[PDB]
Amino acid sequence: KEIPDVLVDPRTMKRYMRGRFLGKGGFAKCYEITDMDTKEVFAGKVVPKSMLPHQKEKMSTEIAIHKSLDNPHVVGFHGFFEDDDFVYVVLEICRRRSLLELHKRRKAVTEPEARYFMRQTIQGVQYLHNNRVIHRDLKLGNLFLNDDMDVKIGDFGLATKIEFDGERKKTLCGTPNYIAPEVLCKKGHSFEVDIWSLGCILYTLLVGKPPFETSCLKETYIRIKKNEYSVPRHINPVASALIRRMLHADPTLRPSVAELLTDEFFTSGYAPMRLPTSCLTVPPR
Ligand SMILES: Nc1ncnc2c1ncn2[C@@H]1O[C@H](COP(=O)(O)OP(=O)(O)O)[C@@H](O)[C@H]1O
Repeated sequence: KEIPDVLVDPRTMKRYMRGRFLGKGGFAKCYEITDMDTKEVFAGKVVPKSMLPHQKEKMSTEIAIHKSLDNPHVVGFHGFFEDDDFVYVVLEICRRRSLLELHKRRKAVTEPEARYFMRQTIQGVQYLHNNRVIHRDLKLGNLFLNDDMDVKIGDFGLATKIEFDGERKKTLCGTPNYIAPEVLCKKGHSFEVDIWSLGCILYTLLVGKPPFETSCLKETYIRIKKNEYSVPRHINPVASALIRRMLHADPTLRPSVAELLTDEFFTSGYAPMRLPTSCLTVPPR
């Protein structure tokens, strides 16, 4: 099979010129796409129908969740369509890869950087929770970056919208390093699983590795359910205090999203409003 050079849909009847390769992942291949008449640039997720009513239901709910979203810290959803072979998701273009690639090249980042990255990310998470959306898959590889180094939360493939007040979800899903203990135990979970994952993100940024990172997958899960981790003594007491709270065994003792923004960690030290593109490879001066 070969993905068409011009992407056309029955609905909008727009044409997208398939350009440069951006990356691949969970049964999807992303390309830089340009509307041939207005010259607007987007990211086009192209997924084969051979990869797909069981898997097709999990994608159609992702689209429905992502479509209803509009926020400066969330990857913009600009439309979806399918021909006879491929499903085309049209997204906001994020040319600065993800926070995972920054992490691999940089290792532990500086304190002001984590303030910037976490703040923008939490502002996105707050928006999601205000609209009753639980992401459930928050990690460095899902926090995308644009040319201005703005964080863009993406991939809502494991996301869920809640309707009634005290709904508790039961699906066991996520990424090993970031999955909340209540999700592994399958007892039931809600909004505070995103706070846990955020705590894993903050730890990883300041320390240089995930808190429950192990060579064995089975061990990692045991560490999480037993709440077995340690923040190194070299980390600022304020940041470690916040990390300990976000990674609490009891979901009800974790800070709310609103409580995160007004934390001492975000109000004490230097918090830059902008980060240069040099942060992708070297520490900022
Ligand atoms: N909105 C986007 N803008 C630019 N590139 C993207 C975007 N979303 C995904 N990509 C590219 O696709 C790769 C994997 O992304 P991911 O979202 O994990 O794939 P999937 O859509 O299968 O979940 C990344 O390396 C990234 O370069």
